[PDB]
Amino acid sequence: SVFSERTEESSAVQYFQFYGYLSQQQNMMQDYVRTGTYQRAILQNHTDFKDKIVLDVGCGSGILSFFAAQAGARKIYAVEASTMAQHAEVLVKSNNLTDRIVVIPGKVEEVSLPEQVDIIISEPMGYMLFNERMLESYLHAKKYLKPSGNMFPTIGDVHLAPFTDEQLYMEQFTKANFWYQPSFHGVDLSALRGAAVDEYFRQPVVDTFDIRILMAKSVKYTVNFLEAKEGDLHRIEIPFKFHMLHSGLVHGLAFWFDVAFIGSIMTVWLSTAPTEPLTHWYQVRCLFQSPLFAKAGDTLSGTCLLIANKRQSYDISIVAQVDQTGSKSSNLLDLKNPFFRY
Amino acid sequence: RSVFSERTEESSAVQYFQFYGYLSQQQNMMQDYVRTGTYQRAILQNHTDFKDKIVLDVGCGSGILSFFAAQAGARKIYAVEASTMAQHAEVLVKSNNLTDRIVVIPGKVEEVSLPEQVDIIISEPMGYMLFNERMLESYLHAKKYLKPSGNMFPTIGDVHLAPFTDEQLYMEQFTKANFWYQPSFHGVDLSALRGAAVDEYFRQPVVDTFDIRILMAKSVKYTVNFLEAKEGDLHRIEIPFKFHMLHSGLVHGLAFWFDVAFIGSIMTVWLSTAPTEPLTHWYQVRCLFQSPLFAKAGDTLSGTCLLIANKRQSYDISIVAQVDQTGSKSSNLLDLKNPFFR
Amino acid sequence: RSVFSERTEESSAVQYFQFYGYLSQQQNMMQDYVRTGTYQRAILQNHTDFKDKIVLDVGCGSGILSFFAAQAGARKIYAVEASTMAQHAEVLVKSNNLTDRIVVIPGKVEEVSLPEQVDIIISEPMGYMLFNERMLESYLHAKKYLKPSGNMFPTIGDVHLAPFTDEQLYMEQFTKANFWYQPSFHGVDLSALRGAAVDEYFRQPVVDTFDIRILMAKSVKYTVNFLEAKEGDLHRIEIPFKFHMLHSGLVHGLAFWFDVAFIGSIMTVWLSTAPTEPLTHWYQVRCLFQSPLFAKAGDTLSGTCLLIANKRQSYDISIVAQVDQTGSKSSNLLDLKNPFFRY
Amino acid sequence: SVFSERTEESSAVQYFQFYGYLSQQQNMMQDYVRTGTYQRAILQNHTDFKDKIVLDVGCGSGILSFFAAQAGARKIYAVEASTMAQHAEVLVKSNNLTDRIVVIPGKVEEVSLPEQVDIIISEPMGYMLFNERMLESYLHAKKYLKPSGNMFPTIGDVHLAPFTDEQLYMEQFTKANFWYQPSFHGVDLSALRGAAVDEYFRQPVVDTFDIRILMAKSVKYTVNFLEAKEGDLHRIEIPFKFHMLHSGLVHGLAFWFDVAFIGSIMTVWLSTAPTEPLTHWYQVRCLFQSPLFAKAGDTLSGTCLLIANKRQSYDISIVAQVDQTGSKSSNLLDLKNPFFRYT
Ligand SMILES: NC(=[NH2+])NC/C=C/[C@H]1O[C@@H](n2cnc3c(N)ncnc32)[C@H](O)[C@@H]1O
Ligand SMILES: NC(=[NH2+])NC/C=C/[C@H]1O[C@@H](n2cnc3c(N)ncnc32)[C@H](O)[C@@H]1O
Ligand SMILES: NC(=[NH2+])NC/C=C/[C@H]1O[C@@H](n2cnc3c(N)ncnc32)[C@H](O)[C@@H]1O
Ligand SMILES: NC(=[NH2+])NC/C=C/[C@H]1O[C@@H](n2cnc3c(N)ncnc32)[C@H](O)[C@@H]1O
Repeated sequence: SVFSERTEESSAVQYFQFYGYLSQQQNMMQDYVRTGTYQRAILQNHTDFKDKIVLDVGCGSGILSFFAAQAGARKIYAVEASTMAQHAEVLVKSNNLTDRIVVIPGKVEEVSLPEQVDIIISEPMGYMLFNERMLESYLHAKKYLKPSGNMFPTIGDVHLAPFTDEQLYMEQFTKANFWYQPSFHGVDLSALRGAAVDEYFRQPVVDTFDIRILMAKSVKYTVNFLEAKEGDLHRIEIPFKFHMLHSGLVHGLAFWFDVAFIGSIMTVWLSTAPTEPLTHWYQVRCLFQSPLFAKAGDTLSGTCLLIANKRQSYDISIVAQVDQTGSKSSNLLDLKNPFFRY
Repeated sequence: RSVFSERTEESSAVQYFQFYGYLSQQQNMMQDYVRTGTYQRAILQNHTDFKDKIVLDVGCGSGILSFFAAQAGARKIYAVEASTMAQHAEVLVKSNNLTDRIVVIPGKVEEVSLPEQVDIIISEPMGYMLFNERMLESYLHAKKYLKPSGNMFPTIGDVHLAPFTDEQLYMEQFTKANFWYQPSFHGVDLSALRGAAVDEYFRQPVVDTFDIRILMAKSVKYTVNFLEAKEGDLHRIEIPFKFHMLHSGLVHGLAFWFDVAFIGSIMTVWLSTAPTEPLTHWYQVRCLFQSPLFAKAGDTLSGTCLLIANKRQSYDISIVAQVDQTGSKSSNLLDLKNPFFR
Repeated sequence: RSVFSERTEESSAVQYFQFYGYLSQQQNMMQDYVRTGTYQRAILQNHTDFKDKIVLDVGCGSGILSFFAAQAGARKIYAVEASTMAQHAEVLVKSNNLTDRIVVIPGKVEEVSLPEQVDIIISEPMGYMLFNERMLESYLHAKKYLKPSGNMFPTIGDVHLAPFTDEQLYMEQFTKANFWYQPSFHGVDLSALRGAAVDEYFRQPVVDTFDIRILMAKSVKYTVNFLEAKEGDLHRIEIPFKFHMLHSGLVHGLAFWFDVAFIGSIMTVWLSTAPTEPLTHWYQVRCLFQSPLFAKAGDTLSGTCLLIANKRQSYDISIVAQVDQTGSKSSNLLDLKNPFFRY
Repeated sequence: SVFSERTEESSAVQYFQFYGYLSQQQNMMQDYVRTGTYQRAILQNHTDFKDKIVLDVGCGSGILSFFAAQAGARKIYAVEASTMAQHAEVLVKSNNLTDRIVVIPGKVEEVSLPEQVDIIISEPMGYMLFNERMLESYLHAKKYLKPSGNMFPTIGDVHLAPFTDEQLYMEQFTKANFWYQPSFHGVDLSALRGAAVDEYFRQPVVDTFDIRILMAKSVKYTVNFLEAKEGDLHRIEIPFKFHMLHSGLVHGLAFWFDVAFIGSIMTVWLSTAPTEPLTHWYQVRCLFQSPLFAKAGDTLSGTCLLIANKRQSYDISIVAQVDQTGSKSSNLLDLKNPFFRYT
């Protein structure tokens, strides 16, 4: 299958084992912003669901399928690959919706669905929007979508902005310098200090932060899920030119994302921005190997290149330059193994 | 086909050795001064057991125990390590000018070849609750390389079990599970899954420390003699217990910790993770009952802790305990692989 | 075949009036100084409403309110009381030399025969949550004796309710029910009764006081006008509510208190059992949801509190609450007759 | 029936409503001395149960029936008059014992049993042993007992002893002196002081105490359940001669009880004495209206007469005199309404 060809078995096993836990479902459900916004987008756009056929991709415990039922869908196909599909079935039964919701256990790339649907709903977003590569499964499912169908979410915007955080930058070295001693219990560890530094720097930092560390308005990269093909997510080249609003040292790029549900009655936004209430997605920061000085009014130009890998994630390649000075830096990070700093 | 691969799912092995490839993890273990300081003391205080001897270090990591063996005068130390850390260990060997005494052998101890038999084996095979990671079997397996009258550091492992009271912890885990009692979460009835939730939430061993005054009886000791034990002895571990209750009250579960002894020629050195001792990175482990038991002082609490090794490098744990005088009985199942760090 | 006996189980009445035959209970009520002092202020500051008037004291107990009416100048006071406390009332009337003004008439106000119509009715008909004991219906029934131009003290009653958060209270009640989850209590599996236990423990309204900071919205007010209301109006009491949540968090239930006003000719005197006021022997009352509701500040919490009168001189309470934006809904049935005294 | 003939309906309705609560079952079950001693008595005398027919009188949630089953009984008829019988039935089913335990809802004086039984088990003891008058129901059940039959408990011993407790005595007047004031909000209450005193003294005091307040070795009155008849419990006369071990003022009599399960293997005792761990029965004290001075070596003689009433309890009459001085005191108390003093 398309899933198998693009995913290492070892990664897939652990991934779906992780989502087999009710505790992870509770963590997602207890995010009020997430759950409430999904509910609001579906119910306030009830004409997009009433008497429609719906496909729910990666339904987990089934919550979005229930919301689609509340809005009056005629039939909902709920697809889930983890063992959570068992529990979703229990809820479908216990909520007396077996006549309207059918749970299909398996990967959406592999299951057989009988008919074309009117709308696909899903929560495919990971860290930095793209982590887990579930957006590809979501787009792959469009093989079941009628030509005039819709997607909830309809678009996703990843946002990038330069930040200054001297303490975050220094912290890497404080930790790595553990290795810089000539006699740790009689052992000279200093030869590994460089390796330790590199290792810390390859890890995106998952946590939140004061918006006052941001030095420029974000750059936006938009994926239109109604137009995109799944192949469009294998390589994501995000050019940027930031107009510096503040003068200082730039230590890296901060990432967050929004998605929009564009229905017939209204458009509803779900944002993970640092200006908004915190979510279980937090935000993500990637450090440069060296900070860049930029005056207010300078331009910081470069690219963020995301290269998908077989571990259901991305390698992040970042290059940045201060145009007015020519000062340049970069980093290459592994999104599969972020550092949870929060 | 090897002993390791036959008892281990590839998926589990991949993530396991990936985890131990990280220098940040080596640092976390090394910075446990109780652990590191006690190992050095055990080896240097028993320098005669190493002086001009051939040594095997099982799962050497960055090699710190090999370096202790070298300080103690070992003629030759074979340092076996299956993760990519083995290459970092070789870098330290070279930078400490010990190429003449420490020889890194990359790979699994169940699969590599050694040129000769050794006089003593050293390792840190202890995981959480002693047995997690199933490294003790690799440790015992390496005895195929041990000369008939060879030694092992550590020489023995003591598992301690004792009943505890902690209503706060118990209701902490009950509060989490009650989420799945909701009859209308955003209009959805979750109550059918309440049973599954409690089961899942109570399968988690609780990792943290506690005040010794929560213990309700003197501990029971289960000893593993690593000189005598065979690998197969650890596939199914049945630990009987009979506690003489010292205080009346609710027993919410069993607390676990372990000691290991290094029985050398000069002296015996103990490494303890007991709640009476300085805290280590192993902390202590508590297994909750789904329903507490009441016992009065002078009563006896009897039963079995059953550990079945699984193919995920861990154990499925079965605890059954009853108050002998009343027949009040509790029985819980735990997944040692996935604890709750508190 | 009186109105009282028609709406009341004999077993309930016997115990009810036996309870109120105890002097120790009269002492408890009288020693509530907010209560006794406010009643005296309402009556004496409005003395013109009593001076040379005919008074009916409904459920007079030891007679304290009748003595206040006599202090205010009442020409004649009929003090009706159905418990054996009527006899102690008579003793106090004689020892206080008020035999020419206070006339104890033993019996139920629904069954006695009064010699004439009265200018004003006085009583303390309020139980826990205001409505417990169904004494308000006896109070209203007594209006058959009230002149058209007549007054009632208290004149109106305001029920207040507001959502609260209190995880510790919620946890206390579940810790109690956890007992019936045991799969082997002395070798017996109890767990089949765990549902029944939770229902029973959460049926208990909680009587005690609390910090006003646990309240998550402005209270809603339900007003009963005693001059206007009819007995039949209290058989089914439906209180709709819509709260504008001022704080985010889990709502564990609704808190209840009441105010009564004495609307006299000279001034209105208020007696409040609100948690912002000095504690009374009424305290405050909290009804727990079996499952808490989450709401954010700005959301609205709407639903109904429905009280259905029963033949044990109390009400069967049903509360349904729903977060309007999410449809998160919770309900509970409470037995007002038998509260949990937590104080 | 025999039950309805000796019990007022109003009392019976409240009584069985009370025992309908799972919270009350939980309360009794959590008394470990109580629950544990019954289990011990039954299990350690397994030969009185193994393959036998059993009747459990007032089984409540059914716990004693399950112990009889654990001891190997062939068949247990469990009789319970409250709605708790519905919960017992649930437990029998969920515990897979429907083949061995038959729940029979109803009063034991009114149900029919299909066969005679080898042994009757019950927990009929109330405060001061006799409160609730369930011992009569227990004795009544002997119409179903075979001539060899045994009874668990087999005998009941009521103990009584004189005590001194100056502070408990003075407490009564401290409370009653509320009424001794000439202007409570303008009202002279003093005429009711005597009635208030009398009311406090008619209440037996339920709590525990230090054994050092006892002034003499207890006197024991024994009910043998194998021999006693129902009628024997309608009038209980307990004579006493106390030989005073200490000099001081005697403020009343203290009561507690033991029961023995006299089985074929051994006799097990359940005691509520102040020398033993506390139970939910506590101990009971009945004050004298006036204390009696006795010297060490003096004799305190008199009678404790218990007279059954139709409220499922007893009127208590105690008369005592000091033989060497002729000094005399008495009291009349109402066991149905004790003062719970324990803190
Ligand atoms: N936080 C998040 N929302 N993370 C992403 C959400 C992942 C959810 O979707 C499921 N899922 C992921 N890929 C799938 C596929 N190919 N077919 C079917 N179900 C799939 C996961 O098991 C989980 O329940
Ligand atoms: N807390 C701890 N001390 N945990 C255990 C420590 C295990 C260490 O030994 C290595 N290891 C585990 N199993 C092995 C095997 N079969 N052959 C070779 N190396 C192995 C791990 O990669 C890690 O460095
Ligand atoms: N705490 C309180 N204020 N409780 C309410 C007040 C109850 C008082 O009024 C009496 N009472 C109740 N219903 C009555 C009726 N139908 N006729 C005559 N007297 C009656 C009670 O015996 C008690 O003295
Ligand atoms: N703490 C205690 N041991 N209290 C006494 C125990 C009383 C128990 O016996 C029941 N009971 C009382 N009289 C009964 C009768 N005549 N027939 C059947 N069941 C009856 C009560 O409902 C309660 O469950």
